[PDB]
Amino acid sequence: PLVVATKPSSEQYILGEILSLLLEKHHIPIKRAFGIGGGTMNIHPALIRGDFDLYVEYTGTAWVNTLKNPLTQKVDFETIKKRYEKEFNLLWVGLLGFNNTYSLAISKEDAQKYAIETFSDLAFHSPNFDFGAEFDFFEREDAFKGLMKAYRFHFRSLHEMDINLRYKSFESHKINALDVFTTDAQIKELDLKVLKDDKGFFPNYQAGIVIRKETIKKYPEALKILEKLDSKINDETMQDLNYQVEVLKKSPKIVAKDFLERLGL
Ligand SMILES: C[N+](C)(C)[C@@H](Cc1c[nH]c(=S)[nH]1)C(=O)O
Repeated sequence: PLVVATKPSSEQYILGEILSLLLEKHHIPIKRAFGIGGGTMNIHPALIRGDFDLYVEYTGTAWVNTLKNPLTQKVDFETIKKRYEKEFNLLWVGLLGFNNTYSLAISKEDAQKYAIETFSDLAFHSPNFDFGAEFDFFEREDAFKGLMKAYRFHFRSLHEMDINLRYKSFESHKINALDVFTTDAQIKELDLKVLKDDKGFFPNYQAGIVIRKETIKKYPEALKILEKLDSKINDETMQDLNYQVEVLKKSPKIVAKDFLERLGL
């Protein structure tokens, strides 16, 4: 059977269940390998070697982490696809239609207190903030290392935690500034102030299905099926599905089932 992997986020579970249910509807055998610790850093090699068959990746993450390209070049999907096929024998099916990129968030009270609107504002007052993020945020060149080269933050403290504990650390006041994702249900849930990336540091993170070319060779129907999801999930749809899971307490499975029904797939 085809093994569908995801990163350990609610959004990735929704996408994984959408892929798994869609393939199961076409009688393709599926095994779920959800919430792989470390995300891409462990998904990418397992995909290359064949432990996994497909997952949903973001363009800018492949651009920096796997393709070894500099952030001085604009992320280019056609380049990503060509190099993935030539060097990795991997196929980007397409783009789902939405872009979940990095941002920075603080409490709205702190934003008003310190006149913080932009990333540079946060850096300017950073000695008054305890910043927290997931482990990989301090390792990827497109995350904290680049933010430090571009903005030179001097946070009072740094806290590394499991990716699913960040907002909880913010709620407990262990940290009072953190990295967020633009489609996170918790941005609205906690009424956070998301800062403006005034130097345009973070690239494009459009979500798309990455699948082994061997799997498409064995199952052309899987490619034909998965292309029906192309451009069917814009930013608002991803944000609402995540809201349905994290706020309305629906399971990722039920959210994916309802979405596929809505699409008529
Ligand atoms: C989707 N995203 C915002 C572009 C990040 C999120 C993420 C990074 N690492 C893990 S784990 N999750 C990514 O996958 O690079």
